[PDB]
Amino acid sequence: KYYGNGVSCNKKGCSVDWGKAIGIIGNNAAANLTTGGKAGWKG
Repeated sequence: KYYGNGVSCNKKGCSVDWGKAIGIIGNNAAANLTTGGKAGWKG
């Protein structure tokens, strides 16, 4: 599985680096708080 935040897993095992992804979410939500931008998301 590949989420897209630095994750790796095929057969041997997984090693999702749960450290950098957290920094990407903080900004993602920050855009919803400021409400200063448009977006055609699914919703």
